[PDB]
Amino acid sequence: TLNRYEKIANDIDAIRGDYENLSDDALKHKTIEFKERLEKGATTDDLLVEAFAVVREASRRVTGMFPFKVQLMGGVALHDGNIAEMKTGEGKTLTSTLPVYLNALTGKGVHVVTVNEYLASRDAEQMGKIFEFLGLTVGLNLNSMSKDEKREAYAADITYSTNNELGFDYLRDNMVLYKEQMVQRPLHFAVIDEVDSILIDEARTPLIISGQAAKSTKLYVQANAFVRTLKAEKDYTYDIKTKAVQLTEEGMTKAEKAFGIDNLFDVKHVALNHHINQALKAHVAMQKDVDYVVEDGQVVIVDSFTGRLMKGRRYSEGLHQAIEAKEGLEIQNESMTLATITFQNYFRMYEKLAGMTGTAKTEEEEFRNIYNMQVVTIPTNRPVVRDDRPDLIYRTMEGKFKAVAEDVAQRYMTGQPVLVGTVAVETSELISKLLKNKGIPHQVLNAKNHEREAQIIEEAGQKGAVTIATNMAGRGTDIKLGEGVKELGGLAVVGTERHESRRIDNQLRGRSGRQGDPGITQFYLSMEDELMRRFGAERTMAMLDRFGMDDSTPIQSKMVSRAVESSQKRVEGNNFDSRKQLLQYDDVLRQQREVIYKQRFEVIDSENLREIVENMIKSSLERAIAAYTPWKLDGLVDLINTTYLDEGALEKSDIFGKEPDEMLELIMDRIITKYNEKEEQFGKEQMREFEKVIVLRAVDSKWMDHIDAMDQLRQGIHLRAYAQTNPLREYQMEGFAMFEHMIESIEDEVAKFVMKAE
Ligand SMILES: Nc1ncnc2c1ncn2[C@@H]1O[C@H](COP(=O)(O)OP(=O)(O)O)[C@@H](O)[C@H]1O
Ligand SMILES: [Mg+2]
Repeated sequence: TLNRYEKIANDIDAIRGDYENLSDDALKHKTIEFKERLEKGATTDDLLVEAFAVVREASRRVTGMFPFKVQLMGGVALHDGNIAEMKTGEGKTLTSTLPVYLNALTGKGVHVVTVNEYLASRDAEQMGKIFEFLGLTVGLNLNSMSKDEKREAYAADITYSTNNELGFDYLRDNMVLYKEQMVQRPLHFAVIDEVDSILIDEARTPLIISGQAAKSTKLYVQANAFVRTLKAEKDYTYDIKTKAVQLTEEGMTKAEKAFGIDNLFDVKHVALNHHINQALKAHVAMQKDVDYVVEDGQVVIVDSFTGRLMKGRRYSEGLHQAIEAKEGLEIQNESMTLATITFQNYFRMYEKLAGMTGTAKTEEEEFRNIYNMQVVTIPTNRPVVRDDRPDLIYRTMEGKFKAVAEDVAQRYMTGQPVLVGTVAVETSELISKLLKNKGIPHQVLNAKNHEREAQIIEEAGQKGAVTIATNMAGRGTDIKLGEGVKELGGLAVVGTERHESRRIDNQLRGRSGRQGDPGITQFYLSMEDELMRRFGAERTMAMLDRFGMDDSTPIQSKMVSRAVESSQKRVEGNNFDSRKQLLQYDDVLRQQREVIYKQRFEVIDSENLREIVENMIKSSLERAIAAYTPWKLDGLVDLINTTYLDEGALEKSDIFGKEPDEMLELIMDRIITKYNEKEEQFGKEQMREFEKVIVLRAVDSKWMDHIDAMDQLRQGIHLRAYAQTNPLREYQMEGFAMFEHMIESIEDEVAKFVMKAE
């Protein structure tokens, strides 16, 4: 009858007497024991049962908490590299402590990660005490800390950190000038609290490191000036199929003549082409004083309604600057990206991955597809008696909010604590105001000060408490019921709307009814709601409209509530399909980053840089030979003198009559002797430094240009097929060629500089 996780739970509960009656020292020793056993054969799995019991016993002694059996089940699923779905209040923090210890024994490190520094720091100091008791070191990585400090934190057996810091740290480690400046060790094991926020909602969120130089605007003015000379039908068309303004065949020929290009679509010209396309979208697609407006010397997006009158927001993909160039305004600069990674791409590098959260089931497929991780749903310790009521539907938001306030006021008069969840600050203010008019004391949490938020939330289950929380403000702080609150029905949770994703709704819902407590949840919606403007959602509302529904006769039916849930499943499914497709595109740059980072590390880790540099030189020399050896017009000889050697070093006299590979051996042998002489004049150690500064400069600067070009390639890929074949293959192929071209640039730059400078 009993399953794998239940069995192991019992195993650990059976041998509890074995650790129950040990002094602290004999108990702490178990850590040394386990280690001795590991290094001489035993696998981490072999020890799970005992190690878990040790932690289990140690927590009771330092915290007073003794992990429940469900917490033991969750612990196993985490060890297995899966996702433990454990409802809010099941004690995920203490639960994580089991697999973290086990997986830290081999001394390879474990990153424990959350959404903000308040939480990482709270959990570190609280769970740290258990680990330090077991003779383990615990580090805390924070944004305000120095390199040396970060290095120490990462050198601990266990490291707590935010996901942002881990990602930034990793990027900076790939920008260093010496190996020793790195702060991270290899990525061993990450256990991710709030795993759905981090691995799903932020899956594609890019972390970026910018340079301090301003991106040049030359291309913007060049493109703008070329576009002005264009003629309206001779040179361009609004393509119905692609929904865009494109150059005609004549326009491309004209652009190719105007600059010095053979083929405008060639990958080496992606930037030129894209700027031209934007300046073309800005000049004939964006009507001035219609699409946008100019305030002073700035440009503002109207937006339909405008709705956005003077928003501070701007158009993406260089479109904004293309308009500024058109409008003769100042081109507002943006710094260049030196390094980038998304969280999906970052966490995919760990040897092992695990995660825990209250809400993962609705994303089961997403975790499997993207991360190849199972969602293991762990039973609650106590039955869930919380009453989750079908949605209430109103005709107008005005009506909905009025009902929300009245609900809150009623529950307040009884003393029953109330938690109100909203999706936006403006809604929060709106509800708060309504409550002030009724004379109802309450607190507002606008997701700003995490530390203050947790203090308020700690108190939100006391008699007479009323708390308004915008977007899961104060997440990660359990809300306990005060004296006599059980008797009052527990925490009442009112949601003032539903998110596009049901998962986010469930997070709010789960804040009530913890550890078997009674409680009630109720969501409110209206015809005018944003979510209620969808395909299958709006139809239902349209009918209720015709039926004769009123703000004074809200609908509350199982059918309609299910219609809402189903419509959210459908939308989730669309989002998941888009995410799937975006991921495949992301993978092209992801793989290129891995190849170039490995090559860059090779450079700073290299015993002698000679071999790496020589190969670059030769590889580059071979391309010079081929370009002249399709009688042969050398040509090549003259070029060689100004690139790898000295004036008149090579000879016309050698011109020649030899097989090309023969020439390579001969010319490379001449290069090697010149190189040898340079090294002798520099001294070898000073030659290494010199080569290193050159190679890293070549790599760092061509990588930066490449990120910029790849981004432009992607933004405009829908114009490079050939619709409606799928552009993914076109992007992969062009991405591949552009990367090769980048590698070739790096090689040429290095070769020229070490040979010809200084
Ligand atoms: N085995 C246990 N015995 C008693 N209390 C526990 C146990 N495990 C966790 N708790 C407490 O229950 C509350 C829930 O903790 P937390 O880990 O934040 O829950 P969540 O799983 O929602 O993150 C905390 O106050 C924690 O100290
Ligand atoms: Mg937690």
